[PDB]
Amino acid sequence: LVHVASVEKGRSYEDFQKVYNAIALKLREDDEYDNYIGYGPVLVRLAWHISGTWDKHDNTGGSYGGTYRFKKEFNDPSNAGLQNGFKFLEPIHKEFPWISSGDLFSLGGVTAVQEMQGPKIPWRCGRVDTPEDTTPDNGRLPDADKDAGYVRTFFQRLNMNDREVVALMGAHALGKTHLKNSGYEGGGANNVFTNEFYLNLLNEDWKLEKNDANNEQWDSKSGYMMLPTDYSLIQDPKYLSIVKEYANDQDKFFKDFSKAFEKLLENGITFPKDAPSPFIFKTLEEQGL
Ligand code: HEM
Repeated sequence: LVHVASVEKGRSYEDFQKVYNAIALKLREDDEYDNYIGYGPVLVRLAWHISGTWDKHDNTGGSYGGTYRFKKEFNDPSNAGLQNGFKFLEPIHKEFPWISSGDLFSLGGVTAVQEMQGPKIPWRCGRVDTPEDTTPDNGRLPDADKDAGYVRTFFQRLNMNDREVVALMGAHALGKTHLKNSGYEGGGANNVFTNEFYLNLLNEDWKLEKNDANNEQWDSKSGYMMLPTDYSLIQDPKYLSIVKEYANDQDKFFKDFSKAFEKLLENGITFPKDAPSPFIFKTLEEQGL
């Protein structure tokens, strides 16, 4: 399968900056969501889940087709809770009906990262909605109750290496788990993008406990939690080295996350040689808005 990026007709940087701005303004406005976390984290998770269905072997899944809009994918047990992100984006899509679904979902993630003070993430337009029969089956997103070997193997399907995996997982500085969604009991949440996932891993006194859904998770007295797959990053010696690197270099983490997240959001897409360069959107703050 080949998915060729096709620019929404006549659109350019300014059009997409307007969409970015609408998302960013709504992120600022709707501040009460999820006990005042806001919609930032769920939008990042949405962008990842619509991308993380990709399979490098046959180019099925991925962000291109915007298939999360279809019931099979929308109702994936792995996507429980993301409906909130979709509902957030609905009025945005209504205001800008010309943007494709894949472009909107991925741009939501970029906007959220940047507005939460994370790194700039270059972003490319041109995802094109594909039909319902192109929706990937459930079961392509990762389990959280597994070890480092599982994580490593899983991410090979997305063409991610050890550094890319550890960098991407840094997004777990954001938001929280919700028992009703995933069977994991949320701890201290955050809506500012930093390298504190790695600092928490290395510095907290972690205890392996069972939550009210009878699943194991790692908890600290300070009120933080880690999934078994999160904690696996300090159990595996190769992942541990990289965790230490990012814990000690905020800029390096930002740069590596930016590259890995763009790659994740672009997997499966063929960009014509004369396609526009990636866009780097200004934050509301940078615009004085
Ligand atoms: C082994 C890989 C991963 C596993 C097993 C995993 C699992 C989970 C689980 C179980 C939750 C809780 C969902 C809920 O209860 O609402 C969660 C939340 C989240 N995940 Fe991951 N995740 C992984 C990788 C990633 C990646 C690569 C990203 C983005 C780069 C990401 C971004 C997020 C964000 C931002 C949240 C917070 C959502 C919210 O607060 O509503 N995760 N993850």
